[PDB]
Amino acid sequence: KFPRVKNWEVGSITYDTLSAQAQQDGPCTPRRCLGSLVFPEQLLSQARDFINQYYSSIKRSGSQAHEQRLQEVEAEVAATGTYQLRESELVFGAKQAWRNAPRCVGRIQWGKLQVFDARDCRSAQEMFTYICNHIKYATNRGNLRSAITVFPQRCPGRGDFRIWNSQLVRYAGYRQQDGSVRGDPANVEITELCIQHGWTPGNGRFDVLPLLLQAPDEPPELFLLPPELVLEVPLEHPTLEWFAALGLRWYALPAVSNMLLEIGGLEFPAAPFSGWYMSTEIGTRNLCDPHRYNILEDVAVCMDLDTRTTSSLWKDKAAVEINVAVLHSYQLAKVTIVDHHAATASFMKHLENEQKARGGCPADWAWIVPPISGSLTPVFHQEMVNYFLSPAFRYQPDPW
Amino acid sequence: KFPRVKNWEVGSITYDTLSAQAQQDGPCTPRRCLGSLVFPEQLLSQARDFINQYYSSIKRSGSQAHEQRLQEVEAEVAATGTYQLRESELVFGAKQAWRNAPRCVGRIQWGKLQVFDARDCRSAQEMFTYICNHIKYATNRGNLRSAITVFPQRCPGRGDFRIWNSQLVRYAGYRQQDGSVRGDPANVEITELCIQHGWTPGNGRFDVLPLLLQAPDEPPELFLLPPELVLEVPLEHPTLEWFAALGLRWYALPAVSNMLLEIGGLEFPAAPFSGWYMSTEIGTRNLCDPHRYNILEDVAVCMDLDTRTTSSLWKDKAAVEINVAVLHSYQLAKVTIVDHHAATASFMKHLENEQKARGGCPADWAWIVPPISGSLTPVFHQEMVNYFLSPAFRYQPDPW
Ligand code: HEM
Ligand code: HEM
Ligand SMILES: O=[N+]([O-])c1ccc2[nH]ncc2c1
Ligand SMILES: O=[N+]([O-])c1ccc2[nH]ncc2c1
Ligand SMILES: [Zn+2]
Repeated sequence: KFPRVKNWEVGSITYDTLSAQAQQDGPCTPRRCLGSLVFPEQLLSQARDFINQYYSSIKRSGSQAHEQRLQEVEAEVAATGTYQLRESELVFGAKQAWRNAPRCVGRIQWGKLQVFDARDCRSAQEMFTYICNHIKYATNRGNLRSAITVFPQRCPGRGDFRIWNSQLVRYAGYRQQDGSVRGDPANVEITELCIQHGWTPGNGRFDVLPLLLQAPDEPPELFLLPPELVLEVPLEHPTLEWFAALGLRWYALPAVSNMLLEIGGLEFPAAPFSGWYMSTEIGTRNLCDPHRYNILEDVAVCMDLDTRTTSSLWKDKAAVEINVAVLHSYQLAKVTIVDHHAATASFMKHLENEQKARGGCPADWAWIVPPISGSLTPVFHQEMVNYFLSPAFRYQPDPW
Repeated sequence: KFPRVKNWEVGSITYDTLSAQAQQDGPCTPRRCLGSLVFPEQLLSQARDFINQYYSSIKRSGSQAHEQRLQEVEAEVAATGTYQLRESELVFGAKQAWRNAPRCVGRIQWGKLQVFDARDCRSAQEMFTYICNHIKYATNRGNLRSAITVFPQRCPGRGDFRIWNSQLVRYAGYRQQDGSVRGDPANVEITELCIQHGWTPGNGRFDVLPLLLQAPDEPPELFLLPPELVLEVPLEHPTLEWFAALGLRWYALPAVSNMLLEIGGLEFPAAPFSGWYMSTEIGTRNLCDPHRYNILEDVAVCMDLDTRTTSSLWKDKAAVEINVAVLHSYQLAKVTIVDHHAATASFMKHLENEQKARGGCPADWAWIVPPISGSLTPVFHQEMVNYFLSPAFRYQPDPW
């Protein structure tokens, strides 16, 4: 009854006993697999399970304190339809959410997460202050530290706190008259929203977007991150001298801000989190995706490669050097970064740790395997089981 | 409801309506996805469906001929417990089996498959002759032609025709006394079986294995493939002059021979098929997999790369040149080969053709996306739906 999981490189076998405890249902059915696709009593049920997880984590399950807590949660929901998490439970829940994220390859670090409690936040201005403090702590002058800031939970009588931006730091995307885009094409919508809301735009390829912050039942407010808080890295190549002349750069801090944090049935629509970059996301996805900066052809031409035929593998060669540049540049500027080989190796260790700890680990193979050199990394040869566990980070509709 | 399928590079959307016709069930459930895992009345229902597919294909569904055929099959099953396919149906069925294979990126050529009827095969010796003929026809001195040879179907009260080898052409794998393996580690088991049956083993890294052919209720017979029949390609690099000295080589013809062909409830345990190679399978998987030839480090050392740290991307760089070597060598030897960029590009066209033809296309994302430079290809950005349609090629247990 338990899924057999095999590693085809070494031949080792394991059984996922944790999958049987999946709290929610995925998109797949026996008739067809949809794994490649990107996207009252129910509250109490999830609440009780979470409390059980918490007390089990501190080795006090079945204790008087455990039973008391279960009764309090039940009492609060009966009277208000919701409940208040204790500080220690929020911290525990935030870590479990990261731990449970199937698409995250950096989970070996799940236990080291700084949790900022912003549940007392009352306005967009205070939300901005909290965000700036998160960025400063997380950036730590280049020695990045994982962190999450949790804003007030969704509740019955009012709207939600929301960060409109997809990440705390993103580059603007300006649609040009000729039909092209200057900057990040992925950010055209949010850029136009900022402009619509009062922001006079810049005209560069790497303009840091302002934050569009939303307090309950109020229109979003624009806030500009002090440049001194946004650490960036100029891109250069160790041997290709002309690379530095391209004027490319990227930001140090990858901070997702559009996901919803779910803990024991409670929902936190605004809870930005951050870690550090795995080089392929910048070097391969952000810079080489055809619908992103799309610099592959230009770099190849500068490398004097034959772009006439696909068989010369000019695309592969250019992509590799761009990734080399990203890694070399971050190391030079002393900003935390991890290559795909080192990251996937650490994930294999994580799988081992979790097998012993909980008898399995929800993992999304398509997202775990890096965008380049897939089969050269250990995770490629590792079968995985994908399932939804709670606490969890979930996608949610854009506020507009 | 029909699954909504999106391409994230372009933004186009389609609905897979074909998946509702999935005759068999997969390993996934709403509880968990297992997409990354490698592995009388019922006969009539499958037979009728297939016959219906056949008459629909020639635009004569509902005809007297269609009805007479359905009745003919029913009568044959009532009298013998099984039935026989007409030659035209066999051809159609084999082509559909390829068309329906979710893990095959080369399906745009499905309609051009050349099907050879070997159902009159009486012995292992006749089987060998059929196999040699297939090899000569398919290899065609380098100008490869897709083809399949179908041997007698499985029937009650009689053993099965089986080809013990996984492919018609495989390199021996010799386990050395010191624990290492000389040759292809993937072929250790079959090599030892060939030795046990009377084969005099060689001692090279690229020794073409003999065929272990099984006739109904007979022990497997050993057969040596005439060397002039096995076209091979010596590997060299266009700029790295020392690459040729490594003495690497690979065969021209990729001919899978251990899969079972299922058509309308009938099973053909022996039905070897072949096409032509996509470069990454040789350059990345066969030569660079840790559990295969594992030549990555040796090549990186010869390239004078810093193998001390992972961040220099020495593995990625070596892997790219190995793939360049494969492509260059096959093109030089004038043997059909397709790079991963051209292959994935053609698959996107195949998906387009299929959407219009059948309203969908069963595809396994994890297998369609190449082992290197995934995101650099269009298929990476394409959501897919995986399901089992029949006719089909299925895995089957080893005869031993
Ligand atoms: C510490 C370093 C970390 C590394 C190297 C890492 C790396 C990654 C990578 C490679 C992905 C896929 C990114 C993409 O394709 O967009 C990812 C996804 C994800 N990560 Fe991690 N991560 C780290 C920290 C964190 C932290 C601190 C959290 C949460 C507290 C987290 C939560 C997630 C989630 C929820 C996803 C899925 C995002 C989605 O579905 O779009 N990660 N991470
Ligand atoms: C014409 C050129 C062809 C190309 C470039 C091609 C390419 C591929 C590739 C890259 C794979 C997956 C990787 C692997 O082999 O392990 C594959 C799998 C497969 N191909 Fe194709 N193929 C071709 C022709 C054919 C033909 C003629 C048939 C059958 C009539 C076929 C049947 C299959 C099947 C059933 C699989 C799944 C194999 C498995 O599960 O291990 N292919 N092919
Ligand atoms: O999702 N994330 O927060 C996240 C964290 C770290 C990362 N490195 N590279 C991509 C990436 C994404
Ligand atoms: O399935 N096949 O016969 C087949 C055909 C062509 C191929 N290229 N690379 C792998 C591969 C497999
Ligand atoms: Zn699935």
